[PDB]
Amino acid sequence: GFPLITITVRGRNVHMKQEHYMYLWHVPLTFITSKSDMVHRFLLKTKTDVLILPEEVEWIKFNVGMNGYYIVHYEDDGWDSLTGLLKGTHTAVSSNDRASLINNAFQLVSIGKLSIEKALDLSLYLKHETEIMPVFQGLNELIPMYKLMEKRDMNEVETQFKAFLIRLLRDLIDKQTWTDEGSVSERMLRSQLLLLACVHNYQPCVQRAEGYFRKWKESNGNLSLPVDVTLAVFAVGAQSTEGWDFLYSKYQFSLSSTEKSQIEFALCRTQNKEKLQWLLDESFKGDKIKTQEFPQILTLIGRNPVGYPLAWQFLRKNWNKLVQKFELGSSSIAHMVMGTTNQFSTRTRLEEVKGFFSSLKENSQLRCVQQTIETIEENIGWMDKNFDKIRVWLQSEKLEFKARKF
Amino acid sequence: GFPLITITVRGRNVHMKQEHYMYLWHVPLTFITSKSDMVHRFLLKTKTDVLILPEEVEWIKFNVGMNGYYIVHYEDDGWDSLTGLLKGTHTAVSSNDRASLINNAFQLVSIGKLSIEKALDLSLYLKHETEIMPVFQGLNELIPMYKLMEKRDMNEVETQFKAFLIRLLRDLIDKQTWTDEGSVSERMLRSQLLLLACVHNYQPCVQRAEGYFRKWKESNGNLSLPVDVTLAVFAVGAQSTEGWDFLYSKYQFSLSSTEKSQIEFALCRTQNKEKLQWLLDESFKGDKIKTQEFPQILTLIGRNPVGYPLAWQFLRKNWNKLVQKFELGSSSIAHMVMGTTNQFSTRTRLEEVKGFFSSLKENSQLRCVQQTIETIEENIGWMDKNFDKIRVWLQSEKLERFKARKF
Repeated sequence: GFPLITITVRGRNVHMKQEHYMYLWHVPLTFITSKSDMVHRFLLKTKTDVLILPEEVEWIKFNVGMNGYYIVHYEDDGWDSLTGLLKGTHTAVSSNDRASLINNAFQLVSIGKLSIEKALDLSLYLKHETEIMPVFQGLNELIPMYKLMEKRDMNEVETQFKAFLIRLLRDLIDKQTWTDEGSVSERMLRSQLLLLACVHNYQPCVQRAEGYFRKWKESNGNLSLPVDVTLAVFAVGAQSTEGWDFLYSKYQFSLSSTEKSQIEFALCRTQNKEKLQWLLDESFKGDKIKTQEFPQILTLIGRNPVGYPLAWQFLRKNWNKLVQKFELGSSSIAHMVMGTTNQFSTRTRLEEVKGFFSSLKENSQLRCVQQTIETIEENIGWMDKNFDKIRVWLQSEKLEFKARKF
Repeated sequence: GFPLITITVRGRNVHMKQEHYMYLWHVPLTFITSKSDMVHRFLLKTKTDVLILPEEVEWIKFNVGMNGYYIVHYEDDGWDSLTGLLKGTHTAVSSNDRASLINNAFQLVSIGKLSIEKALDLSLYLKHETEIMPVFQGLNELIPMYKLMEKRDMNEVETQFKAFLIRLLRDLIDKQTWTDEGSVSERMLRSQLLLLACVHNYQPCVQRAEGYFRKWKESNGNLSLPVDVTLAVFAVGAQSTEGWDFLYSKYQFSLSSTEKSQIEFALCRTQNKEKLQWLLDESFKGDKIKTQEFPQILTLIGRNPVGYPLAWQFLRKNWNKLVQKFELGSSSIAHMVMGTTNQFSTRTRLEEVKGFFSSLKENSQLRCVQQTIETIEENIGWMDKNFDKIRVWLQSEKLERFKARKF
């Protein structure tokens, strides 16, 4: 697997520990302190060892020093100290290292060495975060949580979770201009942030998008929408039947793959079950929309809150004809078999998914079929243990309790 | 010169046009489509002409019916269609056609009918590519890009470019066994892929190579390292001073030119400046190292990311003695005059090279000096146009690794 490092600070007595998770090597650990201006280095050669600082330290940040993925676990008392850093003056640690703390924190919740209550509490720091790197990495760990809830009988916890996610980014969403100015980095943030607010019924985005869509639609698609915003404008348009049929009527007349790809995303986010079924039938048949573009559709329908059973329902009835157009071993088959399944988190989808692929005889032993049964089993345990926690965490968070006064 | 053909498909209205770039003939264009089960053979006899297809088509692949080099330009809207082919089910078009699409795409970037942003996006399909010919032809167009960056003050984009280059082939790198099994095709892919991965600090190649080198080093060169692997093992070994001095000490005790040639590459990629300078002095004088091997050394020494100024500075100071040992007109001098220069891409290296050869009077008028001044002038324009673009392309690709995209 990958190397995992535990850190346990006790005053000025910095204990260390290495464990190559998922066994021993000479792990070069670096750290930075509230006191330190420079990077301190330590070559950890044993399972456990100890390092000592001159004075006690307000916060200790360990990153290893290799390439690729590694998780630095700071234990309970150390995570709390790091949280206070990112809440008061997060500019101390670097932009990319802030993302690293989030990746470590939330993936430790899955491993089991950290309760979700502490990771969710760390996420609350985003409210002041500006740089693109933590925002996406924060959005990187949070979206798969409610994506699993969509596939379950969970609407109140889902709607309260989705409002919470918008609550952190609300300050940043309202500052994003609806243009294509600034550097390439933030423009990626803009495009993806406007898409986020508008998808989650954030009124200042939707109403703003509908107005832009009207001016573009009523002009028969002749007004130059800025590129970054276009994703959100098209997404809200395809919700109505009138906007959807028109949105496709311009998909044909397009010779711009970027414009073509954004519409395709839009045409799949509709909660209409009749319109999506047609996208599957027509992209599969390969006349009005290319069969090449079918994976980029079966996937995004399988991620629709309402269209996820149709993608699963389409794959089972249309397995044999699909392998001739794509071939088992190809990446398209693999990408397709995962997108319709790897977000299920029930004790019944396990037999449904395992049962279907076992019956396929020699057509049952793909690396993508094994890789998805694992991620489903991971999701079952993750949800069965951490669901009730997110329910009560989101409760006790609305409370600002009206104290800090008395 | 070579013939270039542009194609513009609009529904079933496939427009084509011939232009012998760098003028008119009966160009036999053949093509295959998503619908087509049969090779179509349209004989293009005029500058521009049009043919009509029965049903609409998802993608059209054009080849010309001559041999040698030709570039098929598929226009902007048409290249996008072919990229989607090689990403979803690249097995549709042939192995050699996949290499052909890559060679044309990147060489169209130099001609100017294709932006670098789109060609680099086509390269992203390599991650699923297995066959050697596209892998090499992809490696053939990408490597000269950073070898121009090595000779310039470009380090963050260079390391970020090289990681991307390994990122594409990484999946294929991990499947290559460290043996001499499979066919010569698989062996050729193995040898150069391990050689490539190990060069770019790809740790899974380093750890396996360093361990192999020590066991070969500690056994005083008595255990038979697999031949394909040997290139990478020697390359990483010669980086340390301790590994270099020994690696040269076994160069002598060899009566095997294949083993002899592998060491030659290894001893030159070391970032040590003193050790390289000595290789130049001794190969030239001809006692420790043959004078025959000086060209095959001065060139690749000039190809070192850090040793390139020594080769160029050595060639200038040692011109006169070089003409007597090799003679102007011979191909060896030509190979030497190009290898130390043809990757410079500055407005000052151009005048530096032009200035040196002009001063030689009657000794200054070769085909290799003109052919290298041309490739230098080509490099200046290519970088001046496409450098800043690749900088932000590597930016906006790391962000294509966000995992939101589902919302």
